[PDB]
Amino acid sequence: ATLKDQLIYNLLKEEQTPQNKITVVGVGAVGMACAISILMKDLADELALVDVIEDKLKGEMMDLQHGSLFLRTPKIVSGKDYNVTANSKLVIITAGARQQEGESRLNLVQRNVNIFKFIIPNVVKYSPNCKLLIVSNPVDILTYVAWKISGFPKNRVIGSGCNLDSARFRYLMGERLGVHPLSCHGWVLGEHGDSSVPVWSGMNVAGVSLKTLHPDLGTDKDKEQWKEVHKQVVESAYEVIKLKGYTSWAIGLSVADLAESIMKNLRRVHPVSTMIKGLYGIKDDVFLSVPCILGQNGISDLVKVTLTSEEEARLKKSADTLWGIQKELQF
Amino acid sequence: ATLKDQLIYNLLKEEQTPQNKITVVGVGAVGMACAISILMKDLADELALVDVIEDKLKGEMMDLQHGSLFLRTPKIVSGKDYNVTANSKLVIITAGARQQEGESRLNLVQRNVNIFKFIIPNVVKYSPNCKLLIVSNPVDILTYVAWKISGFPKNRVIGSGCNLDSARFRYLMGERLGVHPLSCHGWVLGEHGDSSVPVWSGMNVAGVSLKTLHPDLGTDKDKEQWKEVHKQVVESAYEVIKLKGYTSWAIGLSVADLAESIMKNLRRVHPVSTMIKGLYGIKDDVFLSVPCILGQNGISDLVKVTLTSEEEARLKKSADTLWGIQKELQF
Amino acid sequence: ATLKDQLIYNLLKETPQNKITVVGVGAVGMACAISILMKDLADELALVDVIEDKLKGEMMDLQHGSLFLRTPKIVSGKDYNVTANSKLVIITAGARQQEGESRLNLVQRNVNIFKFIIPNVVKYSPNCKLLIVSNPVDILTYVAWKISGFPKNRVIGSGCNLDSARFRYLMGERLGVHPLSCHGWVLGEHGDSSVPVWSGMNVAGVSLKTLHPDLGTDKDKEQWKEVHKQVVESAYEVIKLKGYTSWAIGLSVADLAESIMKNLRRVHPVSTMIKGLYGIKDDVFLSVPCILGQNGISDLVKVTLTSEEEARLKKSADTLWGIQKELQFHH
Amino acid sequence: ATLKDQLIYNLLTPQNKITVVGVGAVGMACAISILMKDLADELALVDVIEDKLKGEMMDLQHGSLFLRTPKIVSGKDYNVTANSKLVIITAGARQQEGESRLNLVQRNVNIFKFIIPNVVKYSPNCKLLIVSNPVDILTYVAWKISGFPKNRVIGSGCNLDSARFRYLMGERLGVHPLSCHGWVLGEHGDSSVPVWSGMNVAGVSLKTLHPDLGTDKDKEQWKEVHKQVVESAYEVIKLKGYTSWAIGLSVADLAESIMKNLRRVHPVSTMIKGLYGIKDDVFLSVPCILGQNGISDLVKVTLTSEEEARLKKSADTLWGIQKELQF
Ligand SMILES: NS(=O)(=O)c1ccc(Cc2c(-c3ccc(F)c(-c4ccc(Oc5[nH]nnc5C(=O)O)cc4)c3)nn(-c3nc(C(=O)O)cs3)c2CC2CC2)cc1F
Ligand SMILES: NS(=O)(=O)c1ccc(Cc2c(-c3ccc(F)c(-c4ccc(Oc5[nH]nnc5C(=O)O)cc4)c3)nn(-c3nc(C(=O)O)cs3)c2CC2CC2)cc1F
Ligand SMILES: NS(=O)(=O)c1ccc(Cc2c(-c3ccc(F)c(-c4ccc(Oc5[nH]nnc5C(=O)O)cc4)c3)nn(-c3nc(C(=O)O)cs3)c2CC2CC2)cc1F
Ligand SMILES: NS(=O)(=O)c1ccc(Cc2c(-c3ccc(F)c(-c4ccc(Oc5[nH]nnc5C(=O)O)cc4)c3)nn(-c3nc(C(=O)O)cs3)c2CC2CC2)cc1F
Ligand SMILES: NC(=O)C1=CN([C@@H]2O[C@H](COP(=O)(O)OP(=O)(O)OC[C@H]3O[C@@H](n4cnc5c(N)ncnc54)[C@H](O)[C@@H]3O)[C@@H](O)[C@H]2O)C=CC1
Ligand SMILES: NC(=O)C1=CN([C@@H]2O[C@H](COP(=O)(O)OP(=O)(O)OC[C@H]3O[C@@H](n4cnc5c(N)ncnc54)[C@H](O)[C@@H]3O)[C@@H](O)[C@H]2O)C=CC1
Ligand SMILES: NC(=O)C1=CN([C@@H]2O[C@H](COP(=O)(O)OP(=O)(O)OC[C@H]3O[C@@H](n4cnc5c(N)ncnc54)[C@H](O)[C@@H]3O)[C@@H](O)[C@H]2O)C=CC1
Ligand SMILES: NC(=O)C1=CN([C@@H]2O[C@H](COP(=O)(O)OP(=O)(O)OC[C@H]3O[C@@H](n4cnc5c(N)ncnc54)[C@H](O)[C@@H]3O)[C@@H](O)[C@H]2O)C=CC1
Repeated sequence: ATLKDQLIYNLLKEEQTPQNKITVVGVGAVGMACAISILMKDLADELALVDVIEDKLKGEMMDLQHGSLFLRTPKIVSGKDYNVTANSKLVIITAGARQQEGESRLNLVQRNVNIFKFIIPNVVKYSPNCKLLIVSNPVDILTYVAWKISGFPKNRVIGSGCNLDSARFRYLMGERLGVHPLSCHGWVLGEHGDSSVPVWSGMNVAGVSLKTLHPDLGTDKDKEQWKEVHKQVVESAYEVIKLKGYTSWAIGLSVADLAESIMKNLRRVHPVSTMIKGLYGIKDDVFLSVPCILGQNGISDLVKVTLTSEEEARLKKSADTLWGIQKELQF
Repeated sequence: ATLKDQLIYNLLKEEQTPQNKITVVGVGAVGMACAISILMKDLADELALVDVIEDKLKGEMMDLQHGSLFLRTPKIVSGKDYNVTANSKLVIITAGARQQEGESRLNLVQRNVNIFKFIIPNVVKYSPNCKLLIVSNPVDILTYVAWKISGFPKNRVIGSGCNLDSARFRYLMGERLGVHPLSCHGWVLGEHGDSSVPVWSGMNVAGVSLKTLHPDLGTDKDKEQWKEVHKQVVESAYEVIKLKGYTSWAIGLSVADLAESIMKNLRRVHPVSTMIKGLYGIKDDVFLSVPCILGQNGISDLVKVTLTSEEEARLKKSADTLWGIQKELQF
Repeated sequence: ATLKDQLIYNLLKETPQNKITVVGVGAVGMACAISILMKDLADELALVDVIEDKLKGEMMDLQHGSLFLRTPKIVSGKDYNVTANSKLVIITAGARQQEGESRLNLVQRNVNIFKFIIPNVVKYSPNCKLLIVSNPVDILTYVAWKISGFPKNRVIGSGCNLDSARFRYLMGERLGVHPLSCHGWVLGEHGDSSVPVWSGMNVAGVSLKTLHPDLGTDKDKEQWKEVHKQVVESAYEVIKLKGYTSWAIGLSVADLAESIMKNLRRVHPVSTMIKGLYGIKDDVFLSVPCILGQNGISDLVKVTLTSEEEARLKKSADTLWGIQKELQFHH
Repeated sequence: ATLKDQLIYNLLTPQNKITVVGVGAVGMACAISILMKDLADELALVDVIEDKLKGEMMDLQHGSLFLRTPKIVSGKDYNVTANSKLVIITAGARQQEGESRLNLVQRNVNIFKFIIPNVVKYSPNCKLLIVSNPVDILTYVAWKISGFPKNRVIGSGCNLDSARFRYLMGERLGVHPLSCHGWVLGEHGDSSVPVWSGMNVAGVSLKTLHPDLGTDKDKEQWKEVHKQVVESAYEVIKLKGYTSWAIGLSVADLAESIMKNLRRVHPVSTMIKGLYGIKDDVFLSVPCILGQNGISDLVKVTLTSEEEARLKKSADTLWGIQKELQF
């Protein structure tokens, strides 16, 4: 007989479903940073990669496979066909179009909508019960798009949203105070990037309100210019894009953090993009980052943060802008 | 007073030495994969990045820094100046030239020698007691080069060598047997890549010699073609390079594995590139992969593998070829 | 409304996906529990015992450490409804040896405990894997198989996984090498009658037996037999010194659990139904190297034994069948 | 030659050493938690009971295959503790029937009289992490006997009390304790102070949403959460005879911040003379920044008059006991 059969007596032919499967759709720098972070945190018994670029897809799958000795994730698979994604608990969408010279920003969005038109129904056919974690920008709009196309309930369609913006805020806060970001608390809500809202009232170390110690916190009067911390949350992202061409490491770690809460049913609170119609006087179908409880059914609950009238007004304006763009999209 | 001073009462000024510092020189795909793997395994209290490309360097450092909330490595620093590398326990060189159109292979090696001429003396000035882990290709030759330029004792100059080749071997072994690579034992020794030597006599699951069960193992008459496993160790590396343009994830994980043994003083046995003059009838100053015991002083010991005359001959030929190339290099 | 309802908007009313039960919260069960919690192998840990105060106190002590763990549900009770939907159920329950009590009486008392435990485990987790730790472990694994009616893939004894770990510790002390890099198998019975397979002892795939043919014989000037004597004697020594063993078995069980819960297909020396091998004709469980994954034991490795090694297993099988015939329970 | 020499050609101080003094249930829970978090390259155990000590060391050693801590040693001689970055004291006397509580304290002082100078001789630069009860008093005792600066003498303090608070908070809100923020300060156990003003999820003040929070009028009885912080500890002691797992995990958390220089903020017991109107040499839990030099910095928490009053009373009570102790 074969060497395998001389060495190994088989007890069962059984094939068996994967119990903790994650799919990443889009194997650019962002998708692969999600993949390595997820592999290094042991969140999956099976990792499936999907892309349209066959060579990049196969090469990334093989490079990870060659590291199997150093991992505890026993099955890594890839393909263009969504049958490789079957029975995923969680499917992370990092797929996007590359901006072309001589193209409007609405056209870039529409091109990402058309990608979602192909991706989302295929994901749903093979993993009807999965949670969808949307990373692709524009992330708040494309989370809406994935919800509409999927027909999933809102608990199972999640945008990565302000989880990274909040992590940057805490890094910068930590540098100012000489304290680890874990111990520096502070929330950025609403839109990912330029229009994000820093909730100054929630900024604390050891439950000590910085706003209470320093009432000028987050105003133009402020002698220490704490507003510059939130400006750097937006600008440092543009800075990394200008300096290396894209961001990967921080978003990959952020997504692995959301994946951890979902796969282990932790019910930790993260600022992610959820369907917010009914709150802060928003009457339209838009996704914005508020603090949500993440577990095995996706978003089970969200935290109603006490905002100032000004903070409430910024979210209403964001909802108006997002509904305006959403009405102009073709499904 | 300032918000910091209202919130935080300082007890002590002077900030001491880092106790578990790692430097990565070269922030390409390989250096950054080493960095993320090291960060995700908590092997360092301080990670220093060095490159010549200031924008890429700063951008990569900032991208990692933005992830600090998700890591347990409190200090991430970068610069062109080697003062940022001061007091490193371990310094990983992933710095290399990009092959030019029309450039000869000897010229590419000499250009990497000239990079080492700048890097190594600067590394030594700021971390005179560090272990050097050489990753840059050609890795066996450049480990020799780093030893000569550094003046370090041979215990503290290590090539990543066949640790990755051995991991690929075990991956492929595992696919054939339906067994995790951790439980599939097999050694690839000598040169990294094309001229690596599979030691068929050491291939085992649970201490059961595959060679003893199947004496044709690793010969041309073999009906199961086990030689194809070692062919794929070389060919799969070229395949990933063809498919994505380079390899990163597997080498990053391999280097983090060596770093773990060194930083934690594990005295695990790894196939790494060490100065092998005096063994297997090699009379020249060459570095080849044999199984070494790795700990806090680098290579303390090496394992004397019983080789066939053919296996011994392949290492002698590798030593001759490496000494031939080495005497043609200019310091 | 309530503080909860002012703070949190609920989206959905709330099954565990990765549940582990430990039956018996003695020193052994609790060492298994802390090891499992510290390796993040479960989303739910259930504890069962007959001593309600000890059980509740241990559950509460673990719960109070929740902040430092990533296992969001810890539950206990004497009622097996708390064990419902376990992937894996670890039996560490046992009677305390009395002065003057016969060996057969101790075994029968543990059989009577299994008479209550096993059918209750099966009712609430009909698809679980059973990991039997309670001594005598090879006999009680047989007992659990017969009472459960489970197929043999889903009934596993911890067996010689600990004996093999002790062997490698001792091997490592003699060679100055980490136990991870010291390979050596103890098979057959847990404890006194265990068989060291000298032929499989290797570092880096180098046979110690081939280098030193006296290895494991009485002629041996270095007395390597003393390594296997210490595998048995060091266990008795720890029992004499602290009254019991806990930490090593806890870590060993967490290692098996890791392979099962993550479907790793790593090879461990565990106790499996071995009728049909090495000329054994009776229904006995002995430790051979098994492939562990999500369906329990999928495959065995057929180790090449000497006639002497084969004879020791046959004698063990005869002794175990002799004791098994004298036990009272229904299948 | 020997098999070792046939197999291995030889070519050629611990960097991250932790000592645990006292190998009861508490010391060994600290040890397993530290081993399972990879915080040490060397673990040293010390006790006075030589057989228990040797047995515990051997049991851990037998698990080496499953660990990444390559050297585990024990002995009654403090030479095994040489060059420790961190030394955790879980050593203590067992309460005797009819023995007074001041006598139990003095007996623990006499144990520290032997332990602390030996620890200092072999690891003059170590951080001392004091766990033994009464923890705030015995931290003072270790500081006085050691002559160490206050940055390098740390009590485990309210790190565990704060973890219990967050567990209970989490059960009430259906949220992971990681995401439930709340601080217990001052004395470990009975006289601990819950800072209601800092209780938050996602930076949302529970006090602001529900101003009765932590008053007796409160219809939801949130004070019961802090009552359970104290009572649940007594409950575990009544049910299993002692606590081990939660304190072990808590100490591993402090050790992680110290060994990796994280500068995370923990409620640990530090020398508080000069702060919150305390005028005596006493150790109480306030939020401290922990790193490779021990406590580098304190967070100055804004307390209510009532919270401030509880700490000042604790300082008075602790100084009263401390002036009656014999060195
Ligand atoms: N709330 S929202 O969904 O609508 C939304 C709007 C805009 C952005 C900006 C944006 C884009 C992004 C890409 C593609 C796009 F097409 C758009 C976009 C921009 C503007 C749009 O609306 C219009 N602009 N001009 N005309 C229009 C219109 O359609 O009317 C639409 C899309 C943004 N990516 N991206 C990245 N972030 C990172 C990181 O590391 O944090 C790396 S990249 C960022 C954030 C930037 C770093 C700070 C992120 C968001 F989530
Ligand atoms: N023992 S050695 O140090 O001398 C040595 C020789 C050759 C190589 C081949 C090589 C090179 C490599 C790069 C740059 C170079 F300049 C050379 C090289 C080739 C030939 C050289 O010298 C000559 N020999 N005979 N004539 C000549 C000549 O000078 O023309 C010198 C350098 C190789 N990279 N590289 C990579 N590996 C990976 C991965 O994932 O495993 C990704 S890339 C590989 C391995 C191959 C993919 C499998 C790896 C080695 F380690
Ligand atoms: N293959 S087998 O199932 O039959 C079997 C037999 C004997 C033992 C011995 C044994 C027992 C043990 C307890 C209670 C028992 F009742 C028995 C037992 C053994 C054999 C019996 O056989 C008989 N029944 N009736 N007559 C006989 C007879 O002897 O002829 C009955 C009870 C063992 N515990 N135990 C522990 N190990 C550790 C540790 O850390 O390694 C901690 S404790 C050990 C191992 C010893 C330290 C090295 C472990 C085994 F797995
Ligand atoms: N801040 S302090 O240093 O002064 C101090 C005082 C009292 C205690 C109480 C205490 C003791 C403890 C043991 C021995 C003792 F001797 C004392 C003690 C009590 C009162 C004393 O003072 C007096 N005795 N008689 N009169 C007086 C006086 O007031 O003058 C002295 C010692 C407590 N252990 N212990 C444990 N905790 C746990 C756990 O998991 O949390 C497990 S055990 C606990 C905490 C309680 C379970 C919740 C913990 C502390 F930190
Ligand atoms: N949410 C956040 O905070 C952040 C989001 N991002 C977003 O992540 C996305 C990806 O960024 P990068 O990886 O750098 O981009 P990239 O362009 O490198 O990769 C996107 C990938 O999507 C693939 N793709 C396109 N159409 C596809 C289809 N139909 N099916 C499958 N795959 C398809 C492409 O082939 C490509 O590999 C972008 O939208 C980016 O803005 C980036 C950083 C942070
Ligand atoms: N030993 C092994 O098993 C493997 C080794 N490698 C080697 O790793 C090296 C890097 O690979 P990639 O990341 O793909 O290359 P890359 O070309 O993307 O990056 C190398 C980096 O070195 C930098 N550099 C050049 N001169 C420098 C100097 N004087 N000081 C500091 N930095 C300097 C460059 O700026 C560049 O960022 C290559 O030599 C490659 O062959 C890669 C695969 C496996
Ligand atoms: N397989 C191995 O390598 C090893 C096995 N062991 C075995 O582990 C077992 C436990 O060891 P220790 O924890 O030291 O024992 P222990 O006597 O301290 O605790 C055993 C626990 O079983 C509980 N128990 C008894 N009847 C029960 C029932 N009907 N349902 C549920 N729980 C029940 C007891 O109440 C007790 O809490 C022993 O049989 C021992 O021989 C221990 C060492 C190594
Ligand atoms: N700070 C906190 O939050 C908590 C503190 N603890 C404290 O932990 C301590 C230990 O608790 P257990 O392990 O249950 O106690 P235990 O009495 O079982 O163990 C204490 C050990 O100290 C040893 N010891 C006594 N004198 C010694 C000396 N001169 N040198 C070295 N070792 C010596 C004893 O031999 C014994 O093994 C107690 O003080 C307890 O109150 C307990 C839980 C929580």
